[PDB]
Amino acid sequence: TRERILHGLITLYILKELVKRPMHGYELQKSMFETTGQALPQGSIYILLKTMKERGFVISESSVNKGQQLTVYHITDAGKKFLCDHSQALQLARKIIDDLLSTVD
Amino acid sequence: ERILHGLITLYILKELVKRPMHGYELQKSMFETTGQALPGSIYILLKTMKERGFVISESSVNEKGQQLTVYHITDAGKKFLCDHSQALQLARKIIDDLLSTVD
Amino acid sequence: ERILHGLITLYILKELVKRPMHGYELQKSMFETTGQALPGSIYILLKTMKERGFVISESSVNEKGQQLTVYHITDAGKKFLCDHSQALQLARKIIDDLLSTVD
Amino acid sequence: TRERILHGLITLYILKELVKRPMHGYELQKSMFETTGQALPQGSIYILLKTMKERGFVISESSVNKGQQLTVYHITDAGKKFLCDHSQALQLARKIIDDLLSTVD
Ligand SMILES: [Cl-]
Ligand SMILES: [Cl-]
Ligand SMILES: [Cl-]
Ligand SMILES: [Cl-]
Repeated sequence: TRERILHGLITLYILKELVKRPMHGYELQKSMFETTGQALPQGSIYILLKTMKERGFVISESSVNKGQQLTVYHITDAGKKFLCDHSQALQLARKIIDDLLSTVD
Repeated sequence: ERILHGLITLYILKELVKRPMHGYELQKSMFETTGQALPGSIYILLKTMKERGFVISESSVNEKGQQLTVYHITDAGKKFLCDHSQALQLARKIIDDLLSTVD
Repeated sequence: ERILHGLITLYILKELVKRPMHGYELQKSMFETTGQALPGSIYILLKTMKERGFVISESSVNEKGQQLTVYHITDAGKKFLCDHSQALQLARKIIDDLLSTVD
Repeated sequence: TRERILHGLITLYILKELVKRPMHGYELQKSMFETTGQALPQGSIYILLKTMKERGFVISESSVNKGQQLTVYHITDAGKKFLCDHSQALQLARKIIDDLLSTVD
């Protein structure tokens, strides 16, 4: 998440998931894992979400249960626009990545 | 109450088929459905269910570094729920009778 | 099954409010209502109910000089049945949910 | 039941009860008891019912449970006629009984 291209892509993935329905962080973390076979480090999902909230892409809503915080994330209309805008050149991206991949262990 | 205990167990199982859930969520959805609000009762039932091999749980860290629990249905649990279809149908019949005729 | 056991107990109580009955009659009326036909199960439940102070029984000689048993509800039994009204309503809600959504 | 006037009256009572719904013997025995405060001797109800069946006033239907006989009695149309016929002078009967009663301990 600490690399720009990846940070961008993960943002998009989140956004796309949230279009489906609002989600907890743990759900986003799990789906991503299941989709790609790769797990984000503990707590890292929430840092990205924080950023997205700051950016205006997501709104959070928190409950408290033992006095623990249960937060669900919601995509904004702006977040939907960003997703839309930034998903237009994904085919080209994939082609480029493939090429690059042929050069990397 | 034995009747409600059984029914609530099944409701939880049905919820967990949908997707894994926190306790709090189960509690909330139930009240949505029931207008009914349960006394740590939920957690107690969940423990029993885990004892029975129907549910499993794992910890998940949250935004504040707090360890939250998420519950999952097992295959055993699924079958158990599935197995109770006819029992549910019968139960419905009895309740209808009761509600219509208790005098 | 805990759910059905409770429900059948209540059904019996409701029947006995109507008038005292033989076991066989309870068995028959249930199948009418349930299309459901119980395994000496009826007698077993009735014994428990008597243990609980909900039902009493007496012997009655028949046409052949055979001693038949007739079951009666007590006041305790009546209250017990009455007391379960809200539990029944809730149960109905849960069942409806289950039946509509189990997937 | 071993006295004519009483045997007649009890017959009528049975008939009247059966007009309500079919009944077991034990039910007839109980209702009578509750109504009058007086209990027929054991088994005696069934002897009277036998007679009524023979007379065409009642039809019986038996089940078996432990292999015991469970019988329900049903009034016939003839039984209903007899009831009707024989219940027309009951007021006069009551007046006479009252008078008689004034002479008996
Ligand atoms: Cl919005
Ligand atoms: Cl929780
Ligand atoms: Cl019986
Ligand atoms: Cl007839």
